Amino acid sequence: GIKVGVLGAKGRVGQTIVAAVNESDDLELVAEIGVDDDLSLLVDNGAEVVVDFTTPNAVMGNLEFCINNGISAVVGTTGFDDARLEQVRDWLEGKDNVGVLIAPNFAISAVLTMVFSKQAARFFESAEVIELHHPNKLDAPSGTAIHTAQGIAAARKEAGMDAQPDATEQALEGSRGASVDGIPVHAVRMSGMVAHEQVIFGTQGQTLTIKQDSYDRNSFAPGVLVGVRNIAQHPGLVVGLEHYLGL
Amino acid sequence: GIKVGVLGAKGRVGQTIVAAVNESDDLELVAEIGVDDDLSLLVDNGAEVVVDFTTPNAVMGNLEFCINNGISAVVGTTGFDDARLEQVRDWLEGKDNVGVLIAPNFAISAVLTMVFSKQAARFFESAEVIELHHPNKLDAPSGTAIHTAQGIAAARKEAGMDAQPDATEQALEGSRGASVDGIPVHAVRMSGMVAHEQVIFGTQGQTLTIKQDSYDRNSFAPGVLVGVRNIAQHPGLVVGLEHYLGL
Amino acid sequence: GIKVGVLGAKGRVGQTIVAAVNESDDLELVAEIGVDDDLSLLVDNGAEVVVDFTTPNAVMGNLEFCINNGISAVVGTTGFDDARLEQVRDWLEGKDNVGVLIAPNFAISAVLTMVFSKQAARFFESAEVIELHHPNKLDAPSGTAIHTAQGIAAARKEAGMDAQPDATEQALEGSRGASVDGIPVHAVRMSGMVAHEQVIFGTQGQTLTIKQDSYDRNSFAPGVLVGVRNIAQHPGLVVGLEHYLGL
Amino acid sequence: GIKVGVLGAKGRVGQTIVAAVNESDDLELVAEIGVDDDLSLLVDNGAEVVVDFTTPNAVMGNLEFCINNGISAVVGTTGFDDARLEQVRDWLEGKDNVGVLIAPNFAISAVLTMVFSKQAARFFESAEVIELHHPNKLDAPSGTAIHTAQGIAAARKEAGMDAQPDATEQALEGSRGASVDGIPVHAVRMSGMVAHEQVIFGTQGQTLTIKQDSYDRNSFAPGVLVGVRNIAQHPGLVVGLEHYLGL
Ligand SMILES: NC(=O)c1ccc[n+]([C@@H]2O[C@H](COP(=O)([O-])OP(=O)(O)OC[C@H]3O[C@@H](n4cnc5c(N)ncnc54)[C@H](OP(=O)(O)O)[C@@H]3O)[C@@H](O)[C@H]2O)c1
Ligand SMILES: NC(=O)c1ccc[n+]([C@@H]2O[C@H](COP(=O)([O-])OP(=O)(O)OC[C@H]3O[C@@H](n4cnc5c(N)ncnc54)[C@H](OP(=O)(O)O)[C@@H]3O)[C@@H](O)[C@H]2O)c1
Ligand SMILES: NC(=O)c1ccc[n+]([C@@H]2O[C@H](COP(=O)([O-])OP(=O)(O)OC[C@H]3O[C@@H](n4cnc5c(N)ncnc54)[C@H](OP(=O)(O)O)[C@@H]3O)[C@@H](O)[C@H]2O)c1
Ligand SMILES: NC(=O)c1ccc[n+]([C@@H]2O[C@H](COP(=O)([O-])OP(=O)(O)OC[C@H]3O[C@@H](n4cnc5c(N)ncnc54)[C@H](OP(=O)(O)O)[C@@H]3O)[C@@H](O)[C@H]2O)c1
Repeated sequence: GIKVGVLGAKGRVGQTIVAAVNESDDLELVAEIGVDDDLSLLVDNGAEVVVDFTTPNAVMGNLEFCINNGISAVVGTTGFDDARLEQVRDWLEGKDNVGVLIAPNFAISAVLTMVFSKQAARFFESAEVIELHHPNKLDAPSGTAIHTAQGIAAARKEAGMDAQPDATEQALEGSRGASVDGIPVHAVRMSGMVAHEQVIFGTQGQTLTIKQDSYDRNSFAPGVLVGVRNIAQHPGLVVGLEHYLGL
Repeated sequence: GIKVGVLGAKGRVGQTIVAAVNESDDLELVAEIGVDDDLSLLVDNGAEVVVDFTTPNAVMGNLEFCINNGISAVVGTTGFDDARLEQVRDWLEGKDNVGVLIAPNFAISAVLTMVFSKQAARFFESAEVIELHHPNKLDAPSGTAIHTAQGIAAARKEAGMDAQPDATEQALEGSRGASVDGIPVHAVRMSGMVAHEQVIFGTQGQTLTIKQDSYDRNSFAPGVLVGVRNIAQHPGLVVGLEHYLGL
Repeated sequence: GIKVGVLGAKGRVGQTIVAAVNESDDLELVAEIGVDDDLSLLVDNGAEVVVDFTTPNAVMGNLEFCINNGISAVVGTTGFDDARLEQVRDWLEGKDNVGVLIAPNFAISAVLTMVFSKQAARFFESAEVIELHHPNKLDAPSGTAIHTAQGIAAARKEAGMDAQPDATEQALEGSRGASVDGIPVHAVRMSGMVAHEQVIFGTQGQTLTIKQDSYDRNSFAPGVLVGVRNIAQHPGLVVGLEHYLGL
Repeated sequence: GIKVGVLGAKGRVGQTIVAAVNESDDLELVAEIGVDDDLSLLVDNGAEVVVDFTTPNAVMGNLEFCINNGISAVVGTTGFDDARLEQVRDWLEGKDNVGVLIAPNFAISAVLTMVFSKQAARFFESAEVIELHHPNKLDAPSGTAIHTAQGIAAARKEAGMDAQPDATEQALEGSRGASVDGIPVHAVRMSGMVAHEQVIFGTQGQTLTIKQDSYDRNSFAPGVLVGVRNIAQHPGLVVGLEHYLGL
């Protein structure tokens, strides 16, 4: 008895959420809204939480409906700049029984990787990020690797640390990665692979590495279920799955 | 200007602490007590924190001296059962300017590995620990791997989770590791290696792995310096380096 | 202009071979035989090599047809005990223009892993095999890990080596893996994973590890194309993809 | 009863060879020549193989002596350009009982890594090299990583392969490594680490990785003992430890 609706129920990601919800013991799928269905269906079937993987063009309207009918929302749809977040916050004002989670990344293991990398960064002199993807990826490095590096660098700055140890004299071009706020980032492009990351931290005598591996590109359901299960404790707007992790 | 003394200054680990202290910018080595030197030296030279890597036979006396002369202490020496911890706590009663840290493990990367493994364990169905050591190691699995497994299992229990997914019918003896509170633990014994650990967590579509690697057996100084630097914020007795990590 | 037929063209594996053949520049798909089609189609369309992923019940008949019409064959279908191999060898007697490759494993990376593990084993004192699979796998350890261990052990015996270094006193049950001809084998069962193997070899100061990773269970086409491309240099029966690798 | 002399017996590497020889069962240390000892000692004590880790200034004289007294030689000393190799070959002419091995790298695991990388390269579309070292290393990438990349690229060219798959549009500077004959090479500089390499190969559905790890910088003895043990089967000059591996 969490009654759950899914917007974008027939999309690439939405299907996996319908499946996940059907497998669970505690969640009941009361509505599957695709592009042509009225949202009033969520009201009728008494949805309490909704999960949204739709489009940037649809999501603000739908979200406004949900919030205005008292339904909490777990939103994976992208496109949320500051102005849009300010819009969601404005709608939520004075509504203590409604929560919204906007998570630009729902891959629970990518998220824990960023969280743990930030916590570790205080304690090690050296930090590098290696990212590996299928060779059709256009952008290098990946957005996740850029974010991870920026998080480490902000952690290091907050702890007042030095920039890092390195005796390299005239490294060849490219050998030392892309420098992102002082953190080397290396991007590997490899047939057979999907999406992977390694953060390697180093200090006297030892290292710590945090590795993230996706064996396929449609594994958002564990993160989304963390959202659905916990949103009743997070009234108002929360941005980022990390804030639901209880860390 | 943290004036620091080292007890066991000539021992295997103590030397590395003397070195580390000498390299630093903020810590001044005012005393190096070996087995035949009076501890009053710490009083004379105005030691404020002491670091102890001595023996279980020496440490209680020395610690009692330090605490009774108002010197805080960072203790790596082993042998601290409950009764001994109760003794240290009794001595510290009503002494708001004295801190003691007793850390059964000062390898900052082993410690962060246990901490992060506990935090991650809520979120993944599968969890296994692989530990790898030089082949002269007597005990298998390692104490660190046992502790890590017990921490994961306590985390899982606290989150009310199931025991883990596995369709294995009549696994061969030994193939699935040693079960430690329900967590498989595999011990590899390998020439060339030192001490290494991997915690692998798994859920739909993805994994997270935390790897610890020691490239040699005398890398306790980063953890100990975390102790020395922070003990002024931890009056009383703290047991475990994790509690100094600000997590 | 290698004209290629595929038997089992509509099966799980056969489809991937049809696809691969269609993508190539040098191979022309002249026939796709499923269960209800006459094999004479291969003769009509002038097939020169055939690829077989069918069933153990079909394969001997089909293969006999191919060989008797002078068509060479790359066979992935399983079920080939000694008596069946002796049957294939008997049919091939005195037929210098016909080749058959029977490969119990067509995953080019699993095969190179076994080959390289055998070659390395002479030179290292320590050798262990770690295998990791999705947690629905029934058998532990995997057949590939068993074969890999047996290959290492045969290599070691051939080089007259000792059994391996290890100071372990009363290891806990299961901690040291399943012993397979003296090689420890550890099986990890992990949500998110597919099929992976690591062979770790160790000696003074160093290790060598060979890792195999499958990101999905339908990646036999690279190996099969090695077969199709090279079978014209391997008249007669060859068993095992390794013998086509030019090593 | 292989009587063995060591030139440079008191040097960093020579000591480890003296140790190794003393531990063995089959080799007898009959001479330890340092800088001030006559080489005639090798003749007196009936040395049959000599191991040389000295200096580029000493080695040609010493080697000429050894060869002219019929003693075979396993030479790790560096400095051997073509002209010097031509000199060694000239001295060895018509001397069927004398062998010399000049090995620019004696780390058995680095060598097997290059050998296996060359053999694998025919079969995979994607190939990258990641190298990791202590952060005092001056040069990036490492010489071993450069050599490994050049070997892969020569293998690929010999097999007539394409250059590699990659959809990357305007990668950031440095993100894709240093291109070495078309093979990406990434150099990581990390406190705690020693010297490590990974060659990652990729094709549809799968990868193969070969990892080399040194846990300390003085692990040449296994390779050198391969030399000493086998040199009696390699009369004349051989350059490179790989040629002694029986591959
Ligand atoms: N971690 C993350 O946060 C994460 C991960 C993956 C994807 N995403 C984002 O999630 C969104 C969906 O991605 P996807 O890969 O699932 O795309 P998709 O397969 O295109 O699915 C979008 C679905 O929403 C439906 N839709 C459009 N307007 C709608 C409306 N008003 N009400 C209900 N359904 C509507 C679509 O139907 P029509 O075809 O008729 O429009 C389609 O089934 C994208 O913005 C993507 O960027 C986020
Ligand atoms: N992570 C950890 O918390 C961690 C890590 C490593 C080691 N340890 C522990 O730390 C302790 C030391 O280990 P180690 O490897 O450094 O051993 P060690 O090399 O034997 O050093 C012990 C040193 O303490 C000296 N000593 C003995 N009694 C003393 C006294 N009353 N005052 C001052 N010095 C005294 C010894 O001198 P003498 O030879 O005259 O006795 C020796 O130099 C051990 O208990 C070990 O178990 C803990
Ligand atoms: N590395 C390896 O060597 C490797 C890897 C994977 C699989 N295999 C083996 O390859 C075989 C096929 O596996 P799979 O997963 O592709 O199984 P599958 O999906 O069942 O495919 C078998 C196909 O063969 C067809 N078939 C049956 N009899 C036939 C005939 N006389 N002529 C032509 N087609 C016929 C089947 O049609 P019907 O449904 O009408 O029978 C079906 O399309 C199995 O033996 C499996 O063990 C080997
Ligand atoms: N894989 C490889 O092939 C590999 C690996 C490591 C090192 N190396 C090379 O091996 C060589 C030695 O390196 P290392 O680190 O051992 O250097 P090292 O510690 O300087 O040792 C050189 C030794 O040779 C002695 N020596 C000099 N001239 C001699 C002579 N005529 N006869 C006998 N001994 C003599 C030196 O004594 P003095 O101090 O009096 O000169 C010293 O003990 C270097 O060229 C290094 O580049 C190669």
